[PDB]
Amino acid sequence: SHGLFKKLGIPGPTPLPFLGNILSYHKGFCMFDMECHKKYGKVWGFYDGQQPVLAITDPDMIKTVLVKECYSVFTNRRPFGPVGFMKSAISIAEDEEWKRLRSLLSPTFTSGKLKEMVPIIAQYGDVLVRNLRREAETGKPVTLKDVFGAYSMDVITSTSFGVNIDSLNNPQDPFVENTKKLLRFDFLDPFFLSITVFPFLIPILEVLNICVFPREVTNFLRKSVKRMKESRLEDVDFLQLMIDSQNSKALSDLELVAQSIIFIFAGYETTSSVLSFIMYELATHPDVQQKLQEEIDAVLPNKAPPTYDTVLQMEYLDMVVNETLRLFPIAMRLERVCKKDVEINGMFIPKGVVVMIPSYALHRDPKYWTEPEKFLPERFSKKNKDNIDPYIYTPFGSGPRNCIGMRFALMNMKLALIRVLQNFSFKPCKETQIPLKLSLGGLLQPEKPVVLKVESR
Amino acid sequence: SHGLFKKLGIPGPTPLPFLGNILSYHKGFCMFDMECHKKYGKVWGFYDGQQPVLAITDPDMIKTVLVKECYSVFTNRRPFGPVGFMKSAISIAEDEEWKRLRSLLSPTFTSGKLKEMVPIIAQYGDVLVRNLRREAETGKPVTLKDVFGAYSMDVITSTSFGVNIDSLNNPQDPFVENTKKLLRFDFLDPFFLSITVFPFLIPILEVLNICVFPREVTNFLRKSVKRMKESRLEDVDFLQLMIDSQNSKALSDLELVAQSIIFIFAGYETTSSVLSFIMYELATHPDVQQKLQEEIDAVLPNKAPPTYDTVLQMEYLDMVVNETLRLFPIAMRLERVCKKDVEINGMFIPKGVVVMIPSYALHRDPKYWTEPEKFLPERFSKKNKDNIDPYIYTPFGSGPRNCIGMRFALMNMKLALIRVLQNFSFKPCKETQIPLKLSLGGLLQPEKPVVLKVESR
Ligand code: HEM
Ligand code: HEM
Repeated sequence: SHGLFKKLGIPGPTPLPFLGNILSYHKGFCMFDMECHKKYGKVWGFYDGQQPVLAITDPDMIKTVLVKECYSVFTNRRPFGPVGFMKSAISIAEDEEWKRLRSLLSPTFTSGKLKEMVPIIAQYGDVLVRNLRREAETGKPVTLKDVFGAYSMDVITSTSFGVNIDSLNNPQDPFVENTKKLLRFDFLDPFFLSITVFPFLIPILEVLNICVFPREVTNFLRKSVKRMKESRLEDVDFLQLMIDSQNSKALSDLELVAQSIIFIFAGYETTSSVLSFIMYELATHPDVQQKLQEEIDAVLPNKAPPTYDTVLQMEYLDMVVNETLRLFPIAMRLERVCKKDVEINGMFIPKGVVVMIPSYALHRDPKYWTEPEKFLPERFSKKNKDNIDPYIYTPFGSGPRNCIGMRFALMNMKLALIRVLQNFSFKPCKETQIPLKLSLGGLLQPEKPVVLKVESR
Repeated sequence: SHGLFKKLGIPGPTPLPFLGNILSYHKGFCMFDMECHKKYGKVWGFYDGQQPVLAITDPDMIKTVLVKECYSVFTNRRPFGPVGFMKSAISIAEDEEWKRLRSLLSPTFTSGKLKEMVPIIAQYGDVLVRNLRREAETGKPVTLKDVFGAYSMDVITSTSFGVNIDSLNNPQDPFVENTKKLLRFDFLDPFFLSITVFPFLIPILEVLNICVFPREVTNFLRKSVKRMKESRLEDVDFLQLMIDSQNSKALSDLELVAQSIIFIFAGYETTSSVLSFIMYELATHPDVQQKLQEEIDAVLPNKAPPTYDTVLQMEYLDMVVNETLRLFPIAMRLERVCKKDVEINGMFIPKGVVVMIPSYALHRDPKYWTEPEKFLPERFSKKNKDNIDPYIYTPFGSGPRNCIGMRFALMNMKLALIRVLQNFSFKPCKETQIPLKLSLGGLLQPEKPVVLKVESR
């Protein structure tokens, strides 16, 4: 397998027996992709164990992969380990099963449904603010991941199940204790590297019902969901939307639970992390934070509560969120498996190769962005935004298999930022890491938790 | 596991995850051991996958391992893969099972038994000579491994089973076709490297009856042996010695067959290879070849047939054989597993570590041998031989688990050399590789087969 890119005349780091190139992950995924881009140019290939991965950076080729040939050739992501029934989660499902699930779930994420969820989201912005004020009146530095983590979970439990908890102050509530375990996978941890080198072990793990999603958590949520369903049946959240959908091919009961679980997984740590990065940037660029506070006060005088429509009115807020996601595209990479031999944009790609789009590297490419390391919201101004290629800037992916939750996530984050910035200004501590450094693990996160001073307005 | 030698303050090449140091075998075992000895000194540690291996070179420590603490601590070699019933072969057996087998088999290899086998061995020296003469009368270069391979097999089939074949001229005889498959393992081949990196797969292979000894061969020999046994029962070879032994704890029928098979394995390619190296050295040092021919003619005038006692009379023959085995110790390394935490000669060795004695590296160590790359039989002269440390010079190992076949092998080789040198002189071709280069694989063998001109005396 390790002779593939050599045979195709594609450059890339020379692989080692068994390992491929995984030893080059010692400084994390993003540094690897940046260094490869710099060394090899527009396309390169490497090996995750024995799995060939072809990295592409030409926006035309990216469009072909993510959009034009999504259904025919590049439909699925790569398998990553033993998943049991979570096989049915839309992010893991393949081919026609995926296409069916995306159809069934698409109406659930429309703006019309989002707009109806906003009062629920807004409520926990109030909770977030009350909790923040408690920490602002006692001038103690605040750990963002903790406070935005609780916010993220509060929005999840209410908008997905109508479970209303102040999780920051109720950490040992059984529901919170279980859902909080649905964190992102670290694909550079020993287990996932071992599976990468020994992928032939995954069926053995599956037959023994060993799953990368914690069984006690999925068991808890399966029986919780069944309780909720039959209390509702009979006598605004994602559960009810899905319950209504299978009220017709329609969603299996097991499929329903898989989606409830994956939505938590998809939105919990992702939202929290992006909010922490945004607040870090605002704290370290006071002028941006002030300008944003000025916009919010203009659109919503007298600390008026945010609404769906007023959120969409805030252009500078949009610019700040988009520029943070340029710097910190937490997915790092996008991937699709090539399901058949194809030739796209003049290049032959063999069946079975994983095609990868290195979002982080492209987001920080000097050839596409002036001073790419700098936080500059004007990049996304109404004037400049037309000049941004949607296949270079891909924090939510692109095409039919992009982030189905993108509108919700953006609304969720913006509602939080508005409420928080109406009430507080955030400033650096001396224990604030400046400049922020990224972890060298398999997740895009700060090396040390972001800690900030919170001051009442 | 990879932090062990670091923790003990023992030097050695820094291992890679999963692989340990096996990528350093790319130029073979012997080059690796030479380079480590040079770089790290008297002791060093490395990792075969996750298995720690401690290399030692102090003759006092070597004596402790191979002799003093053989029974208590360093009894067994390391496991190497799926072996099925060949588990019972004496070279593979462990602990009390080994100790029992060595006891049962020891009387079989006494000089008294050897002396009785010599007329049988001698017969195939005559066959070897007749076959060589056929190739000498038609001045075609001879490939040593082919001619000494056939000799080695002829001696094996007759001295182990009383099966009398001219294998050179009967290659498609079913017995020869099967026994010829019992070649030495190449532990650097893809299968054995894979097992080294994935040793957790060996039990899976065992439960499926996948064995590194070819099943069709062992099946053939098992049923051949059973035929022979019951033709002999009722109505001088190793089989009869073993048959007599179980005529008493006594050797199982399955144990008996395991030994018959392992003796072929142990003696077939080993004898052939050493004979080829010796003839290479004689051909490239005509003065040595002549002196040896002079000794043989003195001891056995008029091409007198060699006998057990006249062979032992030939001191220069002994020197030539011993010096070739110094240059080419085909086992390369000796190994023992440490079965309990011990401290020997001031050094702590943890349970489970493989202790390795790098025979090849010590045989070519400039600090023990003047001009170690040169073929100099006088090293082993009656005068100089006292100065040779038996823990530095170890072509047949040392101690209670040394080569049980050593006397036989030496007699076998000497009888062949005598008969051959009485009749022929061996000279280089232009297709003779000079200087000889060694293979970079996992076996100590010439890079290209040794080919020589054979001239009738
Ligand atoms: C700031 C927060 C988030 C970011 C940055 C983000 C980013 C992404 C990215 C990059 C992908 C891969 C798209 C591709 O491969 O082209 C993805 C997929 C997905 N995301 Fe999000 N996401 C976020 C929040 C959410 C939320 C709140 C949900 C709620 C349901 C969600 C649900 C999903 C699902 C289900 C997929 C797989 C879609 C499919 O395979 O059909 N994500 N997300
Ligand atoms: C020139 C030819 C040969 C050489 C260089 C050679 C070398 C060796 C070496 C280095 C060992 C390991 C000793 C140790 O670990 O200390 C060994 C073991 C052994 N050899 Fe030989 N050998 C040769 C021929 C033979 C022959 C003809 C036989 C016939 C039976 C034989 C049978 C064995 C057996 C059974 C063992 C394992 C002993 C035990 O574990 O108790 N070898 N040999």
